[PDB]
This record gives sequence, structure tokens and C-alpha cells, in this order.
Amino acid sequence: KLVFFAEDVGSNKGAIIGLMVG
Amino acid sequence: KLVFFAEDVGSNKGAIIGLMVG
Amino acid sequence: KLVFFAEDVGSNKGAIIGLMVG
Amino acid sequence: KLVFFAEDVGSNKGAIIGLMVG
Amino acid sequence: KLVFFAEDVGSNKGAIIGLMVG
Amino acid sequence: KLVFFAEDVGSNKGAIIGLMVG
Repeated sequence: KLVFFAEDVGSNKGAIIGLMVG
Repeated sequence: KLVFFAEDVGSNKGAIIGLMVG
Repeated sequence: KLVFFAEDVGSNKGAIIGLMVG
Repeated sequence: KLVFFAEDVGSNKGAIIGLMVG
Repeated sequence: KLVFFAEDVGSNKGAIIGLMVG
Repeated sequence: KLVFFAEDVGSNKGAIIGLMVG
């Protein structure tokens, strides 16, 4: 019996912003 | 018995913004 | 018995915006 | 003068694949 | 004068794959 | 004069893979 599991690889759940200006 | 599992690869669930200006 | 499973690959569930201006 | 430009947003130029077997 | 420019946001130019087997 | 520039945000130019087997 052989099992391979991979999850959440190179995923974005947060926030990525180049820049922010008020 | 062989099992292969992959989930959530290079997916975006968050927020990606180039720039934000008020 | 052989099983292959792949889900949620290069999918967008969040929000992608080039730019935002008030 | 006001200029707004955006390009290549949420676009795929490469290759996306769920799985492959030889 | 006002200039806004954004490029290559959330874009894939490489290769994304869930899994592969020889 | 005002200039806003952003590039290559949340973009993939390399290779992302969940798993691979020989």
C-alpha cells in the first residue's frame, strides 16, 4: 500500500500588494 | 493499492492587487 | 487498484485587480 | 493629463495541467 | 501629469502541474 | 508630475508542481 499526498503548494491565501498609497 | 492526491496548487484564494491609491 | 486525484489547479477563488483608484 | 494602463492580468501564457501519466 | 501603469499581475508564464508519473 | 509603476506581482515564471514520481 502506497500513498502520496500533497496540498497547498505555491498558493496564496493572504494578500499581495505591489504598493499602497493613502 | 496506489493512491495519488494533489490539491490547491498555484491557486489564489486571497487578494492580489498591482497597486492601490486612495 | 489505482486512483489519481487532482483538484483546484491554477484556479482563482479570490480577487485579482490590476489597480484601484478612489 | 491622465493615463491609465493595465496589461496581462490573470492571463495564462504558459501551460496548466491537472495531471499526466507516461 | 498623472500616469498609472501595472503589468503581469496574477499571470502564469511558466508551467503549473498538479502531479506527474513516469 | 506623478508616476505609479508596478510589475511582476503574484506571477509565476518558473515551475510549480504538487508531486512527481519516476
